Amino acid sequence: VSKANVPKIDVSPLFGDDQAAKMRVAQQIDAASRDTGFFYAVNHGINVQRLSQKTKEFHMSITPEEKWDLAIRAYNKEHQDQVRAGYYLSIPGKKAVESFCYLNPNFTPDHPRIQAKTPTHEVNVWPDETKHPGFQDFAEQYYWDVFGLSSALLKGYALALGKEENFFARHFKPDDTLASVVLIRYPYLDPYPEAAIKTAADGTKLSFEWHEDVSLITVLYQSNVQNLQVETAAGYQDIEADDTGYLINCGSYMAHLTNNYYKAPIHRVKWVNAERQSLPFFVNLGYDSVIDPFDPREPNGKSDREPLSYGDYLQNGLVSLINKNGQT
Ligand SMILES: CC1(C)S[C@@H]2[C@H](NC(=O)CCC[C@H](N)C(=O)O)C(=O)N2[C@H]1C(=O)O
Ligand SMILES: [Fe+3]
Repeated sequence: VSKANVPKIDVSPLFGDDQAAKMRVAQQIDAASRDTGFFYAVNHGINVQRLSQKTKEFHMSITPEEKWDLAIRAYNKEHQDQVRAGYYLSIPGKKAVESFCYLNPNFTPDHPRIQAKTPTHEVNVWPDETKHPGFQDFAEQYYWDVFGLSSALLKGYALALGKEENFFARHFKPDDTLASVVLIRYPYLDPYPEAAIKTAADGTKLSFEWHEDVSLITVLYQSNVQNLQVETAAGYQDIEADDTGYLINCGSYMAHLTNNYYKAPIHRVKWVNAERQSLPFFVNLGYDSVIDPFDPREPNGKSDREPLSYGDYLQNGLVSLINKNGQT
């Protein structure tokens, strides 16, 4: 098993006004997106140590009672409005992973998409403030911190594709973004149940089988335990861990709109018996967002691919990933 080339890219110019320096970042994004599909964003300005510490405190103090109270409908039939946001329970002896997903904090009963009951929009559910002091405040602020990083990364991606820097980011707005944060706990277990370990075709023991991300891009923090692998023509390659940076990759919406020029890399999760964290931010656009596809390989840039509304893409995509990879 070889090692994936995952370059560290200083993205700090994307927050500034030095346009040539932005173009040099964009070139690095282009190169990584055309190679393995992954890079590490460094000098991102987010306190990822606090993120890991607050997430750990939550994961390790939430009780079985609180997990039922917050559970998505896959685990609690009383919560039919919770398809996305809420707690995803572990099943001791069967399913090791557990997680907590939340959406746009601006999705409230006042929001017209909530009033209209549009699919993929939900009001976040939260534990008791007194039992989890500061957790909701931290989690909402983290959403906006990583939103700000993601907006800048989208400027880099736009420039990399020869577009104006707001080509993607203009569709990424606090008032309607369908972006999500997921706080995933992968536990240490002794004994680790074999029922929670899948075996790949090539013999590798996995926690999560191959998939493409349902996103425009994915902005991922992981603790310092190597686990991820990216598929290449020569087979799967290990992505080295870095708990100070963000692992960035394109999702299938980006592959669609670039005519596969920037592929959505196929990746999977090796089984590792180690307590660790996987904290993705899925950069999703608004429900009605449509980006006209193009092909940077053709002089005219023309693509035959149909424009796709993001909301319908996201609804279809999240159902599909459950069916193939299983309920997480
Ligand atoms: C490889 C990943 C980072 S991505 C992969 C997998 N992804 C998902 O389940 C999509 C979650 C979507 C979310 N509930 C929403 O409504 O927006 C997961 O979890 N996996 C992570 C993992 O196992 O670390
Ligand atoms: Fe993924």
